[PDB]
Amino acid sequence: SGFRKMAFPSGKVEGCMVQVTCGTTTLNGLWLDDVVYCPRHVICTSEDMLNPNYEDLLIRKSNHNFLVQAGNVQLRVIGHSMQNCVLKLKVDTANPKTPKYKFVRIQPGQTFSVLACYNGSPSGVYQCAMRPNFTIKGSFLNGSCGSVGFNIDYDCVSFCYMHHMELPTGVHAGTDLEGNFYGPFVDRQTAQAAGTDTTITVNVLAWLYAAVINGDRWFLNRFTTTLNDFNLVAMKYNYEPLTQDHVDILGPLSAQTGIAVLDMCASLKELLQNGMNGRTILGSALLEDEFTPFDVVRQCSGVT
Amino acid sequence: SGFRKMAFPSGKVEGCMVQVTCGTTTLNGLWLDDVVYCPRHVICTSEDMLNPNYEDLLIRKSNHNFLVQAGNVQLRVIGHSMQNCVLKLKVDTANPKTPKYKFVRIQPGQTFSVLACYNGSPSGVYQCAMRPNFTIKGSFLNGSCGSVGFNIDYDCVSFCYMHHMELPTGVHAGTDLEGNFYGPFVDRQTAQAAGTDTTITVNVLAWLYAAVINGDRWFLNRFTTTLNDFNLVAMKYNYEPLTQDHVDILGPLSAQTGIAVLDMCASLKELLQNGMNGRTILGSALLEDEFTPFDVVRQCSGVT
Ligand SMILES: Cc1ccncc1NC(=O)Cc1cc(Cl)cc(-c2ccc(C)c(F)c2F)c1
Ligand SMILES: Cc1ccncc1NC(=O)Cc1cc(Cl)cc(-c2ccc(C)c(F)c2F)c1
Repeated sequence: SGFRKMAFPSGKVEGCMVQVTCGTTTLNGLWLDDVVYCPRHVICTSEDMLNPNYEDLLIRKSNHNFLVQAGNVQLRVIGHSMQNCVLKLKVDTANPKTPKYKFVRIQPGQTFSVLACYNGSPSGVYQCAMRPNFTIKGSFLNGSCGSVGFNIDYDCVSFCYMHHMELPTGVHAGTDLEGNFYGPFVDRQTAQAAGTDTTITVNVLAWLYAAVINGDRWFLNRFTTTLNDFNLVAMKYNYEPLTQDHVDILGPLSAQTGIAVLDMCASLKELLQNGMNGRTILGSALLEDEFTPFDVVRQCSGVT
Repeated sequence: SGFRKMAFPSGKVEGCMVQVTCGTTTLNGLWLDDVVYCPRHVICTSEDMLNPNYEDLLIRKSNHNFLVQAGNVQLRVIGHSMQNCVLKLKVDTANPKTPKYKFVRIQPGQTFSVLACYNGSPSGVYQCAMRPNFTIKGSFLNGSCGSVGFNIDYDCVSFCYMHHMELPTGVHAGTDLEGNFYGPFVDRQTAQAAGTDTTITVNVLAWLYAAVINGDRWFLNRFTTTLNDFNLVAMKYNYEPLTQDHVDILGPLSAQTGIAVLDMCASLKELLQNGMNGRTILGSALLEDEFTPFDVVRQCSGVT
C-alpha cells in the first residue's frame, strides 16, 4: 500500500542522452540508432531568438559545427536536417545502448516521466501530465532543453516529449519527437498565450479510486449523481466534462473497488462543493489530477 | 523554474537488481561486486513469520537453495551469510554493471530515491524522506521487499535503505545495507509501534525558500521571530525544534534569496497559526517537508 507520484525507471533513457553544442549554445540531445535529436534553437544566438529564420540560420551550419558528445566520447556528424522544431543529426555510429523505442504524440491529460538533463548528463526524474492546455508544469532550468519525456511498456520506451522552453508564466512547452509543438507555441522569444487550463476529471476520479484501494475512504458518501448533474459541477469548478469514454476507462478501478463510477462522481462533487475541511487524501490537501486510470492500476498492481 | 519531487536517475541501480528465490518466496536482491544482498525473511514460510528463528531457518539452507537470477541469467551462489536482517549471497561473478558505491546509514529527516522492484525488475522510482520516527511513506506492494533506497553524488551511489515490511498502519520499514533496521522494528509478524512522528522543520523552511526562488512569495510577511519563539510554535504544531545547526544548513538558501532564516521562520509561524486560507505553495495545499536544503539547492542549481 501507499501511493506516490512514481516515475518510470530512467535507465533506458539515460543511455540515450548526449550533449549538443552549436556555436555558443549547449543543450541536450537524444541518441537513438544513428540519429541525435535536439531542439533546433541550439543554432540560435541570443539576438536570433526574437524572430529566428531557422532555415537561414541552419544554412550557415555544417556537420562539423554540431559538436555531439556522448559522455566522454565525441560523435562524428555525417548529416543534418530540420524536421519541424527539431534537428536530426545523423552520426556515423549507432547508439549501442538504444532501447526498443517508439515516437508517440501523447494526448492532453496523459502522463509521462521526464529525465531532466544538463550538458547531456541526467540530473533527476519526475512524473507529470500533459495539461489539457498542452503545457507541462515541470522543473527545468537553463540548459535543460532537449530533456525528454517518456513512458515505458515492458522493454519499449515511447518518447513523447522534448523540452524546448519556459514561457514568462513559468510553464513549460515542448514538442513531440517529430518536432511538432504541443499546443500553440512557437520556438521564438515572443509573447505566447497558453490556453485556459482545466482539471483532468478522469485522473482525479482515478486518484480517488487509488485512495480507496489504499485505505483513505473518508470522502465516500451515501450519494450518487448522473453524468449530466456531475458535468454541471465540473463546469462550475473548471473540470473537464466527464464522458462515457472516461467512465469506461475507469471500469477496471470501479470493478476492483465495487464503487460505481457515478457514486465516485458524487464523492468528487461533494469535495468540489465543500472542500476538504482541513483533511487530506493520499497525503494531499488538494484534488490530484496527474495520475491516469492506467497509472493507478499499474502502481496498485506492480507492473514492471 | 518549477519545483518537483525529483528522484535520482535510477539507471545505476537498475543494473544491480536481481531476483532471489528461496523455497516458495521470491523477492529482490541487490548485486554489487560478487555479493547479492536481500532481506533475510526470504528464507521464511508464512508460518515462520510469526516468530522466526532466523539462525535455525538459515541452517536448513544451502548455497544451491538460493536461486539468484539477474534478468535472464542464473547466478551461481558460492557462499551465504546473515548480517543483522540481511542475507549476503556470495556469487562466482562480479556484477559488470556495479557502479561506484557506498553503504550509508541516513539520518532521520534526510531524503532518498526508491527504485520499487518486483521479481528483480524495476517498476518505478520516487523520492521520499526517512521520517523522524524512522518509517518511510512509500509505495510498495507484496514482492517489493529488497527494493532499495539511494542517493547519487556524481558517479557514486550511496545505498541507504532496503525495504523489508509494511506495518498494519500502512507505513514502511527497512534496514541499512548492513541489515540494521531504521527504528525499533523487527522482521517478525508481531505488533510494532512506530514512534510519534514530527514534521521536518528544516525541510519545510527549505521548501519555503524553493517557493520564493520559483516566484511563489505570497506567504512572505513583515514579521520576524526568534529561535525560542518559533520553537514554542513548532512544539504546538508537532514540528521538530529548529536548532542553530538547522539555521546554518539553511545558510546557502538564505544567502541566495536575501531572506534571513528567522524572517522565513516568521512566515512559517504565520502559516502554522493561520493555515493557507485556500491558497497553494509550489502546487501544494500543505506544508511540504520531504525536500532537504541540499535537495532545494541541487534542484535549483541543476546538479548532474
Ligand atoms: C531558461 C529556461 C528554463 C527552463 N526551461 C527552458 C529554458 N530555456 C528557454 O526557455 C529558452 C527559450 C527558447 C525559446 Cl525558442 C523561446 C523562449 C522564450 C519564449 C517566449 C518568451 C516571451 C521568452 F521570453 C522566451 F525566452 C526561451
Ligand atoms: C505485503 C507488503 C507490502 C508492502 N511492503 C512489504 C510487504 N511485505 C511484508 O510486509 C512482509 C512482512 C515481512 C515481515 Cl519480516 C514482517 C511483516 C509484518 C510485520 C508486522 C505485522 C503486525 C504484520 F502483520 C506483518 F505481516 C510483514
